[PDB]
Amino acid sequence: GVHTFEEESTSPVPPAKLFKATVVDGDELTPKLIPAIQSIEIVEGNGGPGTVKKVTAVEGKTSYVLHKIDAIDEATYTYDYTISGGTGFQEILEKVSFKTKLEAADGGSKIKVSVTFHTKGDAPLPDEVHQDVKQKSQGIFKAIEGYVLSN
Ligand SMILES: O=S(=O)(O)c1cccc2cccc(Nc3ccccc3)c12
Ligand SMILES: O=S(=O)(O)c1cccc2cccc(Nc3ccccc3)c12
Ligand SMILES: O=S(=O)(O)c1cccc2cccc(Nc3ccccc3)c12
Ligand SMILES: O=S(=O)(O)c1cccc2cccc(Nc3ccccc3)c12
Ligand SMILES: O=S(=O)(O)c1cccc2cccc(Nc3ccccc3)c12
Ligand SMILES: O=S(=O)(O)c1cccc2cccc(Nc3ccccc3)c12
Repeated sequence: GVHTFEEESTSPVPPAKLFKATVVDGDELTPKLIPAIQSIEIVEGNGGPGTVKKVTAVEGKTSYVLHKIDAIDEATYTYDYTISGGTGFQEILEKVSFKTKLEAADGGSKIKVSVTFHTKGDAPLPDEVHQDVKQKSQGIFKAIEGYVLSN
């Protein structure tokens, strides 16, 4: 099954600053801010498209998922990535593809996302899986946003 969700939100942080923290410095900041995330390790690449990362978390059980950069562009505040594989990843998911873009709005940012869940089999995406992936996505982003506001 393919399950696509599009949403907009806002931040009081302007986009160059918010993009730098969430995307350019996201690999170093995320484990500093989210206690459960132990490490973000680059498996392949340079931080450009095609870069593969291993994200390790404690959910006392340690597990991991893999991220791939699909697109990244500082001038357009664009970051598209796919989460797939690993011991930490929901059994029912093949992958989740994220497309994220910021734009300047009202001294802060507008945030535009598209999230595509790919499930095994032909059943609806379970509400619990949608809720869990949205809560993790929001939690990381909002923890980084709070850190920027506190600096
Ligand atoms: O971490 S390891 O235990 O080898 C490992 C264990 C299990 C699955 C892995 C998948 C991709 C990369 C790894 N290692 C990796 C390679 C380069 C940098 C960081 C991690 C994986
Ligand atoms: O070999 S590694 O260098 O970690 C490695 C390097 C690059 C990519 C990898 C992907 C999956 C597993 C690995 N390692 C692995 C870990 C434990 C058992 C078997 C393989 C990967
Ligand atoms: O990769 S993260 O950026 O943390 C992440 C970000 C956004 C959504 C995620 C959904 C499932 C698992 C993740 N990580 C995870 C990693 C290791 C173990 C268990 C879950 C998600
Ligand atoms: O088969 S999965 O269940 O995803 C899986 C489960 C557990 C550990 C995995 C480690 C590396 C790649 C996988 N799959 C993969 C292969 C290519 C791209 C992305 C992920 C792993
Ligand atoms: O939740 S939102 O406010 O759109 C959101 C806010 C801020 C950052 C986000 C990053 C990735 C995905 C989101 N949304 C999303 C939508 C559906 C499923 C999973 C994540 C993000
Ligand atoms: O700390 S846990 O939730 O265990 C966690 C476990 C594994 C992976 C996680 C990835 C992102 C955010 C988390 N925490 C989080 C914190 C507050 C709100 C939303 C998500 C992750």
